[PDB]
Amino acid sequence: DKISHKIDIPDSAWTIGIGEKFKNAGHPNVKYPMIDDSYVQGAPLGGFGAGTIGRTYNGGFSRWHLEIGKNKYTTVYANQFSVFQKVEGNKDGVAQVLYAGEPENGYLSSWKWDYPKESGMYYALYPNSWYTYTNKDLPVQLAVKQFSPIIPYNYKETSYPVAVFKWTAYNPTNKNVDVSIMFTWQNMIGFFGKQVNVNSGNFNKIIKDKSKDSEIVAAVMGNISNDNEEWNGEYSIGVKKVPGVDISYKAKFVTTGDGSDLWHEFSKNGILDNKDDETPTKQDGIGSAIAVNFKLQPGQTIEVPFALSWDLPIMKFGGGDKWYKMYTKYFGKNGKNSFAILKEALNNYQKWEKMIDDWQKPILSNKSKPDWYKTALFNELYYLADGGTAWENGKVGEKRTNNMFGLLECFDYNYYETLDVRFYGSFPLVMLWPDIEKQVMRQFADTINVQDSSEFKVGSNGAMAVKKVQGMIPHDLGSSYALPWIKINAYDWQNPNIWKDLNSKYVLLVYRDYVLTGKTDKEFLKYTWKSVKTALDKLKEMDKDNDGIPDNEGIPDQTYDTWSMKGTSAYCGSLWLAALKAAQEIGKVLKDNEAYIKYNEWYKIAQQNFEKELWNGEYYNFDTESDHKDSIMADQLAGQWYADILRLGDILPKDHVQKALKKIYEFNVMKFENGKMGAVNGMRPDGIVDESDIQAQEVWTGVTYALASFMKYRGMTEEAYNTAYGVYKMTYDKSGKGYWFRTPEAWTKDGNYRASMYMRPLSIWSMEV
Ligand SMILES: OC[C@@H]1[C@@H](O)[C@H](O)[C@@H](O)c2[nH]cc[n+]21
Ligand SMILES: [Ca+2]
Repeated sequence: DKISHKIDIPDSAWTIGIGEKFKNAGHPNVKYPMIDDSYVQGAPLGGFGAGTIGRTYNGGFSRWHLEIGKNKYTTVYANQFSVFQKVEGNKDGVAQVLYAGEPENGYLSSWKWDYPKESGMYYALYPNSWYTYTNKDLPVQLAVKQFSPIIPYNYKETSYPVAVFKWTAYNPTNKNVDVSIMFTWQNMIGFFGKQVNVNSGNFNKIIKDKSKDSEIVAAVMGNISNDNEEWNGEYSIGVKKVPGVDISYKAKFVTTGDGSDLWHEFSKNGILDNKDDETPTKQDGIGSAIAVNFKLQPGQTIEVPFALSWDLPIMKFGGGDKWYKMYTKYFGKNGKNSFAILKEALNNYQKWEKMIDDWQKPILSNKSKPDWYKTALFNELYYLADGGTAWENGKVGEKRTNNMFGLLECFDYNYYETLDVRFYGSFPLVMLWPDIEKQVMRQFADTINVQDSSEFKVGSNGAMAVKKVQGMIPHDLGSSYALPWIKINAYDWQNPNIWKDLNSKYVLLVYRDYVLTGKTDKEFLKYTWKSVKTALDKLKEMDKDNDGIPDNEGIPDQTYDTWSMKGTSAYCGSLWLAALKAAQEIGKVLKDNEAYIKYNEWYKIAQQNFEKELWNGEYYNFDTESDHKDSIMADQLAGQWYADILRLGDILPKDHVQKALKKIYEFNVMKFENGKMGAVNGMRPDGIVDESDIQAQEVWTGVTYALASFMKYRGMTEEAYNTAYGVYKMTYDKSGKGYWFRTPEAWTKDGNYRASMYMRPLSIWSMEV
């Protein structure tokens, strides 16, 4: 490996060998079908709301999130980079697809598949990833850096449906070597969203953009239809000329054939036919190829950038609504703009690299933090793009000031912005994209007094319940299978209108968003104030014994949606205390004296009774009325965790908080698989895991990272990082279960999981407050 020194990969990048088999992989531990796409994954490409494409560590374009809200795992085999090399003096060269695998059927059988093992590495530090190719039959060593311009405090480039592939080639040998790099792509119009005739009318064209000191050559893969529909648009691949390289291309090869129409050209001398051909296809799948060829002398390095764009302007949801995607603000809505997007990337990628370096540098340059922590901190952010992210720039046929946004809970539970989860998972948005975060919270504010009296069947018990109650915050803002932003509370396993955490978490999120953006946004507090007061006032009505605290009802009426709480719970009780303190402070800021007084009065009574009912001398009891009320809950003081972040001070005595945190580390962490797997949710005082429900026996990745944050703020530095390390290990390490780029909600002691690709573990960013 002589190529590593010619590029700059951070030591904290996650690494794996190209073609590596992983032996320890976890699988779902639930009874009904659940997504398991395997451990062959990678860091995604694509901006927020753009649709994303997961290119795996084996080189394949395999995890398709281009249909917004859906996860489709299938390798499109025509989509590849390939290499040709010939040493000066030899009669033949060699050609090789850079993919550690082969197609299942006979399509593209002429291509040279099965990139060999132990011949290259994959590296990832989101939004960047890299491959190196160090192969005994490839004298010239190659590397690529791939990325999309995902940039904090930037709402423009961050939305773009584009990826850059910056290649570096170096000749460590003593002979001249001719080298070609080829990018192939299938015309994927019709891959989704088209009910019949899926390739019909697809056609490819070549764009040559020549202007002084610039030549770009690109293929634009579109359809002859000018219809404005979810399925229609364009893909483009292309390359920018640099000194010492020539460009060749092939506009049309057949993907549903043996591929020799292309490969016979590339494998001979690494140079394509430059054949333009705009003939549309009928049944056959078609693709395009863009290549560069150059000669490298001994010791010579060259850099060449390729790019990929996709202009699919319209997203359609299952309930029928069609919306334009955010990037259309910058490039247009007609779906004929892929080249413009590609060109912007090829002409500005060096600037984008620097912008990414500039935001990663403060963390990467901090030598007090271990590299493993940096690996997790950056790579967990994959989910902001990969989470079915929807970001609208108008309803088709409809202009407003704001652009609505939604991140999925996950794909198995296809709900936008699940609020009990975003309480944990939204830290990166408030910290890095706060205008999105505040927009999402205003979306929730607007729903507070919505009332939908139609009824739905509650999954857990079969009872009928009202869809949406006035004054109750919704669980979620809908499903991609239905109508995001329009039809809320798609979730139906429990009735969220009686949940005891949503209204308090809503208030805490509002105040968090004010505090963590500088305590300056009075306008945001003003916008949300009526909803805050309404939310707390409605929750107070659920106090059934006048102890000043809402009563959990002996069912799962909060985020642990199969784990029953009854009476005053540590979890919901502490959230309530903190929400009351937050509302007091908002009242002060807004000069609402009567609100300050009322919430102060409720706070003092509730605080006294919380302490009386639950403090047992060592920790706070799970609740006051359950069968295992004395279980040690990992999340027992979630309200105090948020109070620390919001700078609301002590809601409970410092000494008792410290004892409780120490107890949690001693038990829920250290007595669970020797503290190497995170914090199990519920542990009995005898040090055996609580078996009352499956959720008690689960480690929740987002709960554990948030607990680590809590410990860290409280000066329990070793405990904090040790607790978080188990989550990192299970997700990324060779000794873990292979969950990189699909961090799940939960695992059990055997390491098997529930709900991969989950929002909650984005809470690792609470460790950076
Ligand atoms: O894992 C627990 C989570 C809950 O916290 C969410 O509120 C809910 O939408 C849901 N559905 C399935 C699983 N879950
Ligand atoms: Ca009560």
